[PDB]
Amino acid sequence: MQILWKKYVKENFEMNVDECGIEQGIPGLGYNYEVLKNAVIHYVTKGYGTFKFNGKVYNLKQGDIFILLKGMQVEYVASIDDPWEYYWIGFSGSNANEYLNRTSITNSCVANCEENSKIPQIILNMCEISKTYNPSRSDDILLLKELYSLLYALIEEFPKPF
Amino acid sequence: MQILWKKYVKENFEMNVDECGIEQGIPGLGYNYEVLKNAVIHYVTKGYGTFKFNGKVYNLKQGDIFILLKGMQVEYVASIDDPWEYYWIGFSGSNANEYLNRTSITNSCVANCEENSKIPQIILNMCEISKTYNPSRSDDILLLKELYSLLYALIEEFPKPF
Ligand SMILES: OC[C@H]1O[C@@H](O[C@@H]2[C@@H](CO)O[C@](O)(CO)[C@H]2O)[C@H](O)[C@@H](O)[C@H]1O
Ligand SMILES: OC[C@H]1O[C@@H](O[C@@H]2[C@@H](CO)O[C@](O)(CO)[C@H]2O)[C@H](O)[C@@H](O)[C@H]1O
Repeated sequence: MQILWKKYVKENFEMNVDECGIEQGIPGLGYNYEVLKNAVIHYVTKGYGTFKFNGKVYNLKQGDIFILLKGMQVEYVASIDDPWEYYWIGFSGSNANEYLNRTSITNSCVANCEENSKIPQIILNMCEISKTYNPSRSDDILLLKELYSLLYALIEEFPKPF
Repeated sequence: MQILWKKYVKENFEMNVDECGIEQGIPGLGYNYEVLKNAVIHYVTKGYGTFKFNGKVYNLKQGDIFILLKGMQVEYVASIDDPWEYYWIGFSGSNANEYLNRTSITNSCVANCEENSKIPQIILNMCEISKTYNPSRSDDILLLKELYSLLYALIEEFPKPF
């Protein structure tokens, strides 16, 4: 089951944080579905698992990212021996979708974070904020700041040629 | 004229950077008008000047901020002896206006930045980006990130009671 699964209302249409999650996988179990949500970025924090999309089978580990986009038919399953933990951010909006088309990550939907990547700290920080989300303390502003930082970081580290 | 006056298109309606500017005042000169723009925050980087609004006359210096909001009848004039330089960010959107109403700044429209304030480096950084604005290098994402940071910093340092 899920250590964290915060679902937010879809009140913004340029940029919206839809949900933030942490899941420790159960060995040999996962998910097989057509993605309904706009976009969901997963960061693998430990263990191993497999991501299956368009006939390709990726063996992923700590440091790896995979992104689910609306309409993708996907399967992602924790390793029997050493099941992954992943953090995820679900997001949407017209700006979000324009910025995703500026990164090479949306071609294969998988990447590996370099040693000094800014992406892991942003995703971990959004999940931390989500645990005690308080809009009256302006956590809503902070999550949006962090989502703009995340998409900037994806384009910096995984650019499409100009 | 102005050291910098970058005007942006109004493409976003939840959160939008309208313009960024730097102006070195000429002694005893400035502006007297009804504000048409949504919101414009000014940060005084050098010198002295006066801000007149709603019968009150404020003598401002380095560290001070004043905010122009749509419909305010205002006058702001550089000191005869030591004329101010100010940096300004013009912004708009439904989210921007909701966040401004979580700050105590929007009644008097004047404040002083504390020694450790995060506000000065955000405003200076937005103006620096504006000098060589390149959307193809995703400067548009970075300006929006910085505007969310600015509004978060205003609420943190100038909160309305909860
Ligand atoms: O959205 C990311 C999360 O997705 C969860 O899987 C859900 C599946 C089956 O329960 O059905 C959806 O609701 C379809 O939208 C999915 O969100 C995973 O269990 C999470 O681990 C996480 O990947
Ligand atoms: O918006 C902030 C800037 O305002 C400029 O003043 C302009 C006056 C000119 O009388 O008319 C407007 O266009 C009406 O919206 C103003 O923007 C100042 O010259 C700048 O220094 C800056 O404060």
